[PDB]
Amino acid sequence: DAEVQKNQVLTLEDWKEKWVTRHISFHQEQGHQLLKKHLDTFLKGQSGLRVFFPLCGKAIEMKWFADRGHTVVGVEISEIGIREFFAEQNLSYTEEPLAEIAGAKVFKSSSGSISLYCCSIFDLPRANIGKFDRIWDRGALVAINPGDHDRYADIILSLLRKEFQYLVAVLSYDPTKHAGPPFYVPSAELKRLFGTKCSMQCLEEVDALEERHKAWGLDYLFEKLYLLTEK
Ligand SMILES: Nc1ncnc2c1ncn2[C@@H]1O[C@H](CSCC[C@H](N)C(=O)O)[C@@H](O)[C@H]1O
Repeated sequence: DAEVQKNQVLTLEDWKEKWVTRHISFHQEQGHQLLKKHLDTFLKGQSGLRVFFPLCGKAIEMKWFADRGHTVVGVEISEIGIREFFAEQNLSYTEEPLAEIAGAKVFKSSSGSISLYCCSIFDLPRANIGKFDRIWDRGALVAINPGDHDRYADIILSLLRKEFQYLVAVLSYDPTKHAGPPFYVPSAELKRLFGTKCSMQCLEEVDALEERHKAWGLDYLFEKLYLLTEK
């Protein structure tokens, strides 16, 4: 089952086109769901955290963290999605080109609490963005092409400070029922990618089977939230 979607891809241009065409869906209404349920364990009572959001889209959580005094950085290939974030969140921003990455740009809120890099996550190393106390990964790992898991994991690990908390959600479903994204990422895969370098705790497993998965054609859907910290 783990290899069923192994050769399935969406390309960077495919993702940009989903945004252009409005063929992208955001079923996230109050933010996420198990978002706030575990925010306290994630923050571990600290202030002024530097928090990275891979494949951030226009995630409202980025504004929640910024509102609370944390420094937020996101990466998102779609310029359209990034601009929608600032619009939806009613925030002004600047645009600057990225020297190290052809055609790339960074969009930053006017007082700097949110910086959204418009480029591929795989190009981020060249942008010299430093490291992070926290990484928030909802939808990102499960959006990555299965073939690119190791490349993604390596980048994630390279962006972590020595002490960190990395919150990552994965989805369990029958991979023969649905060609991703989101892709099927079993616990075994999360372990393969991060277990050498991170301690792993399952915080919660919930039954996520609902409405729109009627045309997805799924008999079951579980989402598991994991908290990864230094070994
Ligand atoms: N390699 C890549 N680098 C940067 N962004 C990517 C990417 N591959 C996909 N994306 C973007 O990643 C997002 C994946 S969908 C998840 C969006 C967000 N994490 C949320 O839950 O709200 C899309 O907005 C897509 O345009």
